[PDB]
Amino acid sequence: HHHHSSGLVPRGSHMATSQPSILPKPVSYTVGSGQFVLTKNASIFVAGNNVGETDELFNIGQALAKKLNASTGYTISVVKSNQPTAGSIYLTTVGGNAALGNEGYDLITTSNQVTLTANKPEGVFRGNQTLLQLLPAGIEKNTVVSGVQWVIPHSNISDKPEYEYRGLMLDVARHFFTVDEVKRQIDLASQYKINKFHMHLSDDQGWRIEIKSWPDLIEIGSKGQVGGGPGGYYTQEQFKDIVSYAAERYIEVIPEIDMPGHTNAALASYGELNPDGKRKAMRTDTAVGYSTLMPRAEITYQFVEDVISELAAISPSPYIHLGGDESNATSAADYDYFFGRVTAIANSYGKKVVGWDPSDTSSGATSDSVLQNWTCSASTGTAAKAKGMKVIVSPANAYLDMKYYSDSPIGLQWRGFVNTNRAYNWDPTDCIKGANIYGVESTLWTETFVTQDHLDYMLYPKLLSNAEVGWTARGDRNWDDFKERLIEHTPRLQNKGIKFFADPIV
Ligand SMILES: CC(=O)N[C@@H]1[C@@H](O)[C@@H](O)[C@@H](CO)O[C@H]1O
Repeated sequence: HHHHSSGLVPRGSHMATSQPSILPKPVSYTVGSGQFVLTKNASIFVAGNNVGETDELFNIGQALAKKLNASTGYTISVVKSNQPTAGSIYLTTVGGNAALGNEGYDLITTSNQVTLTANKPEGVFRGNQTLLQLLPAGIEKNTVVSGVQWVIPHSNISDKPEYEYRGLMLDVARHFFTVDEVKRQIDLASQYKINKFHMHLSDDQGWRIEIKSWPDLIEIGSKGQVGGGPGGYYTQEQFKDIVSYAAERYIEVIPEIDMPGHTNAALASYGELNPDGKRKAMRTDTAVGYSTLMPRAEITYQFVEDVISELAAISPSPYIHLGGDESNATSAADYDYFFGRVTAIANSYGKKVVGWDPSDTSSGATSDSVLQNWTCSASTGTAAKAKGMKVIVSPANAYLDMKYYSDSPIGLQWRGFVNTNRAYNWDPTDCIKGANIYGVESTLWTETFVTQDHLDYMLYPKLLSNAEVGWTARGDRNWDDFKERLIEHTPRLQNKGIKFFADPIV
C-alpha cells in the first residue's frame, strides 16, 4: 500500500439534497431517506425526568430558539411537554443512554421531528451544537437569511467526548480584551464543544482582576499592556458576568493568577512585594522569566491569600490556576516551597490547584492538584504521574499563538509554526505516557494579538483542529477527512462573522 502526507493546495486555499457540517466528528452519523423541514410554526419541546430538570432544559431550549430565530427570522418558542407536535424539535433526558456519559447524546431526525436524547442537560447542550451543524449553512448567520429552505436530512447520530477536559485559554494580560470580546470567544468555542475556558488574568505587563483588599493592582497594575496601550481590567461583577455567560454554555471558567513568576504587574503596584520596598517600573516588552514574588517573606503569602480569598468568592469552579511557569528568578528550593505554600492556601479556600509544569514537582502538591503540561518532554509530569495527578496537555500543536507559517503577519514561533494540519495531527498520548490525561487545552497567548480580528485569525481554523483532538477518538481521526470537512464548513465560519485565516494547507 501507498501513503503520503499533505502539501499546500495547488492554486491556493479552498477556504479562500443537503450538506451538514459536523465538527468535531461524532461517534456515528448515518443518513436515511427524507428530510425534516424547519418552518415558522416550529416549537421546541423539552422534557426531563423531573420538574427541576425540565426547567433546566427549558433554558437550553430558549438558547437554541434564540440562535434559530436570528437566522430564520422565525419566533420559535419553547414548551414544557413530552408530547411534541409534527415539525417540532424535542429535547429530552428521559431514557438517556448511560454509556454516553454526561456530555453524550443521541440525535435522531425524522421527517416529522428532531429528537435529541441525552443523560443530562449538559449533553442536550452539546447535542444542540451538532443540531445547528445539520441545518444548512446560513443558520449560523446573526441576521435573517432568505431563500434557504431550512432542512435537515433524515439522520441518526450518537456521540460522546473522548476527553473530559477540552479547553481554551485566553491571555488577557499581554493585551486586554473587553467583556464583550471574551464572551464572543467563549460563545464561538462552545459551538465546537469546547467545555473549559482558562483566563490568564495576570502577567508581567498587566493585572486584569479587581482585588478589593489591594486596589492598586488595578489603579496601577491594569493601566498598561504589551506595546503601551491603555490596558484595562474586569471588575468582580464583570468577572461574575463572564462566569455566568460561560455557565449557560456548560463551560467551566478557571481563573489563573500566575505565581511566583510572571508577576511584574503586581510588583509594579505594591513596593512592599519587592525586597527593596520600591515599586517596579511597568513593563510593556515581551520578555519572560525575570520576575518573582519574594518566596520567603510573609507579606507574599498574605498577598496571595487575599487574592485567592477574593477570587474564590467569585469563581465557582473547584479549580484555581496558580501558574508556576518560567520562574527563572526563583531558586528550585524556593519554588518548591512557594508552590506548596500557595497550594495549601488555595486548598483552605476550597479550591484545587492547576499549575504549569514544573509545578507538579512541588512537595506541597496533592493528588487533587492538576498539571498543565506545556513542555511535553520525556521527563515532564514524572512527579504528577507518581502522585496520581490529572494532566492537561498543551503541546506545540495546541499553542495557537504560533504563526501558521514563516510569513504569518502575527504570532510567535518559539515552538515552530503551527498550521491547521499540525493543530490536527497529534494525540494527547503523544505528549505524555503513563498518565491520567484529563484532556487538552488550546492556549492563545497574546504578545502579538491586539484586536478581535487577530484572535479570530489565529483561533480559526486552528482551534477546530484542537477541538476535534479533544472530542473525537483517535481511531476516527484522519487529516484527509477533516481537511475536506473543513472546506465544507468554511461558509459557516464566514456566516458567524469569524475573520479566520484561509489556510493554504486546507
Ligand atoms: C506556560 C507558557 O506558555 N508560558 C509563556 C507564556 O507566558 C507566553 O510567553 C507563551 C508564548 O507562546 O509561551 C511562554 O513563554
